[PDB]
Amino acid sequence: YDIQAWKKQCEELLNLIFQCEDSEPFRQPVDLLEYPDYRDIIDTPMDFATVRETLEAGNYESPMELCKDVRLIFSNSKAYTPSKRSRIYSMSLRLSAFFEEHISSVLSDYKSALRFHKR
Ligand SMILES: O=C(NC1CC1)c1ccc2c(c1)OCO2
Repeated sequence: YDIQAWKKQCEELLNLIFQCEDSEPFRQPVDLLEYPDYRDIIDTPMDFATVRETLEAGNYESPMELCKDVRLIFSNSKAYTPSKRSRIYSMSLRLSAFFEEHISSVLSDYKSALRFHKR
């Protein structure tokens, strides 16, 4: 029932994501010189360095907020892809599956701890 445990759990998950070769296109903000029309399609850019920095600054209150930003990385890749078979989008799908598999217990434990706190 530790209400704070999610933070280190998220730091360790981000470390795993950075070791995954599938995270390469998402480790830093999308380069507008490489993808000139990016901001014509994507309203809110997001990347894993920004997520890690927000967490380390103490600017996430819960793992649900971190999860929303990580999911935005994947939805941006889906919205920008010219094809469902594209390399970067295909990497986003595998990384998404890996993230979802690992974040599930973080979310469940945090929500359970918070319900216990408010019992
Ligand atoms: O989201 C994309 N790029 C940013 C992560 C760096 C992205 C997705 C699919 C593509 C693509 C780019 O180029 C050809 O197919």
